[PDB]
Amino acid sequence: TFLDTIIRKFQSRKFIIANARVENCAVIYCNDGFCELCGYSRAEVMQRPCTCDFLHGPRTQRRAAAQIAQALLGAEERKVEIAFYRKDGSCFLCLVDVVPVKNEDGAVIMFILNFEVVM
Repeated sequence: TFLDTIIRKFQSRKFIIANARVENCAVIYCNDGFCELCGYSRAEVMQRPCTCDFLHGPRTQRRAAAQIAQALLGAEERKVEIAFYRKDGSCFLCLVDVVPVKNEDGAVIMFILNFEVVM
């Protein structure tokens, strides 16, 4: 469990960790700050694609979602601003920070995604 080593990254941080070795980059961890941010519980978040489609609503731009998808096929850190929706229906502007995690060979094996509310 080196995932716990990564989990060590955990001040009001809101992030998820994704398994890049399955086709949809399923969520294999989400911290309490993230669940609290979006109003969904850990159980409602786990195993979903890390694109967080479940946070999509009317104001979510196709283009911003597309940037995140492209990032998840790359190997560089990327920052995308996107409109997300909490479980209660409220919309928050979000800066998503996609961070690739690599192995000794330099292959991407995970992503960490951090989320920050934007004004």
